[PDB]
Amino acid sequence: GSHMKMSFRWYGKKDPVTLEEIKAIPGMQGIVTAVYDVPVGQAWPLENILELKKMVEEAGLEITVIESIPVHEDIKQGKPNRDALIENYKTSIRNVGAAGIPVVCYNFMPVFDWTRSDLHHPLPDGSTSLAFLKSDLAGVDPVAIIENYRQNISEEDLWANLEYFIKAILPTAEEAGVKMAIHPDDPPYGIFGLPRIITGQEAVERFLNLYDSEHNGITMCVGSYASDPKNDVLAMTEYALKRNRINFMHTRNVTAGAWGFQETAHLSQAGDIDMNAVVKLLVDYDWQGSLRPDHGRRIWGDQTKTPGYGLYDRALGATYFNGLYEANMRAAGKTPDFGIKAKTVGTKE
Amino acid sequence: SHMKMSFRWYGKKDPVTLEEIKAIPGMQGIVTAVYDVPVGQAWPLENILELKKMVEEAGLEITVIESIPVHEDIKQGKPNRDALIENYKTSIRNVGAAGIPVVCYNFMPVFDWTRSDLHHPLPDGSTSLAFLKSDLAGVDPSKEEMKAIIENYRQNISEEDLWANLEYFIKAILPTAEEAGVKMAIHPDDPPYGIFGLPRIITGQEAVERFLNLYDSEHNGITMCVGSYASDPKNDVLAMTEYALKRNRINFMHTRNVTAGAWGFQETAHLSQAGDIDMNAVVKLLVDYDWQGSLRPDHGRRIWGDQTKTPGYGLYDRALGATYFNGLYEANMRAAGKTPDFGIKAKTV
Ligand SMILES: O=C(O)[C@@H](O)[C@@H](O)[C@H](O)[C@H](O)CO
Ligand SMILES: [Mn+2]
Ligand SMILES: [Mn+2]
Repeated sequence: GSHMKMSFRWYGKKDPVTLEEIKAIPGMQGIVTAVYDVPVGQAWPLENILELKKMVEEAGLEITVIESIPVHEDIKQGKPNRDALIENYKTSIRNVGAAGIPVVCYNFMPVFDWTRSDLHHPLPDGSTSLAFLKSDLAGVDPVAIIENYRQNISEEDLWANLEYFIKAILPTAEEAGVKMAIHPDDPPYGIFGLPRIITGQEAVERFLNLYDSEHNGITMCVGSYASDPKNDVLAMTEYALKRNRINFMHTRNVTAGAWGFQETAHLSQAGDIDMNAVVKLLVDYDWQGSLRPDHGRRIWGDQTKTPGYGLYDRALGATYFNGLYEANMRAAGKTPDFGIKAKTVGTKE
Repeated sequence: SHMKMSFRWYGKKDPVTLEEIKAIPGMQGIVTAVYDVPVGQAWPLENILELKKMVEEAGLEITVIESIPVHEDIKQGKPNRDALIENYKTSIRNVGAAGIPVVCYNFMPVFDWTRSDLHHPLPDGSTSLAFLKSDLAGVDPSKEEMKAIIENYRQNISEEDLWANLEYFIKAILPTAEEAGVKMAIHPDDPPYGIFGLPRIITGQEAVERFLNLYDSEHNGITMCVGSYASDPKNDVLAMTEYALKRNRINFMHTRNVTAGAWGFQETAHLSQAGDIDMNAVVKLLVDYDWQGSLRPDHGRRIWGDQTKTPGYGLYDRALGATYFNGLYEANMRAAGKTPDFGIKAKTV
């Protein structure tokens, strides 16, 4: 049965938005966060991880996803030395497994985690948001590694590098107790001369096939994949569900076609994704994991300076998904849960 | 078959801007009222346009006038009523001369609402309005004029008397409302039982039935505030909601979540498993019965440093409700065979 834990990303002590605040989003169960005091490829110690946990539980919550142990460019290049970095990932995994966290989320995106033309792009309703102006500055160098990718590393070269990678980490992930969740390349296509392999359905099916385990899975970022219209999320979500290989939902909305993409409000009809259908699937498949609103719009006074990661609209997403999940569960002859235990503190009957 | 997603606005003085109100996903209509005429007087169209001009420029549309206050001299049956009904006449007529289809209101002695506590702590760390019966036992409620108005209702105004004065007032203003467009929507009393020796008569199913019948006509209806009525456990809001949908008698939906008992009542997150109301059912009914009016997530908790000192009118949890309802509607619409719809026109500028 669907134990779908609603979640929020939180960057720790240094976040604009606080734990207490997140706590006040009704239905909110999980925290999604990362150890930030240790260089990429370098290995997370148990104590950085136990210090996040200690805090998160202190504010009546639990870390459901560790979002991103950063995958070092050397591994992404497949340079001779990677085994060194790779082992640090194993210690990271292990120690996550040692803090009682079920799911680590990563990406094998060379150089560019995301590409964003406009951080302040207007929208019909008056909000600004993130968009991908396919024309604007794009198709031009963003002023060593890049030319290595540009020149030698092919998609299949990157594929094999990735095969290498996860073939080395999994038996570890399996003994730690941690399911791996690859986050699609964002945008779901190669640009800037660099390769992006993790592009859609066939990519997932080769990916999933690299190591055949529930521990080896995807973070179904339905908004990322979908921002190239060539790929189709419902059947993509559906497929992974079918095979039992989603260990993390991101669930944000974005609008697109052959012109490029813009991020928008979460609500099904402010963009190309029918979000109802996405979750209705999570219902029918009794799916079990954490979904985050993930990215919002800047609305109201949101002084959150960092890009798409302010509290307000993200929280708006979340109760919208609460409403979606609430609904379909009953509609399914089921009873949805949000981890709520007390209604009151100090009356009841 | 479409419910318009609405939100209440206290006029020019509202610390919550229309831009912020416009910022909510799927938000459409505006719920507001005049503030510059003393009480039982006229409402010049000019005052209502001076507020409608401010609004449709900002993207929004008056879908209800939330409250022209019926004078006490009216409810009290005092002789001087006819003139103060003559000025409630104009109000009624002038409003329907500005496209606005619905006017909400109440017939409640002495106070529009009561609460023992304007900041009661909830389990998720936030604070919401509450009526704790016991904390308000040891209270004796112009000022002398109050000590006078209260004394009258206590001694010489029975329940039947208050029904009396409601009918006289109702068969007065109903023609005024039908010759204007305006559909009339009564707010149940809050709490939906008598307190401080004072009578209430808009309390439950039994009473809704008598009300409708006072004047059998579609522009003679109610505001279905599931929250007010569910503060009393003996009430069954699901059946109440259905009953009135059948008679075409719901002219506006408030949609607020409470928890309750013999102890009294506390307000909570709009989400169902936080309080005592199965919200999904209530919107489901709204979808089974092709309901055409507008719904307002009512009151919200005091979340996220929100510095609004007004009952439950802050922006955030009021807005978090909105989007929860956005989810529940849509989600249900698609299980029915219906296509939802919000304020959505152009996904992108
Ligand atoms: O039933 C109630 O008390 C609510 O509908 C409030 O909207 C009320 O009318 C006041 O405006 C809240 O202070
Ligand atoms: Mn994402
Ligand atoms: Mn109300």
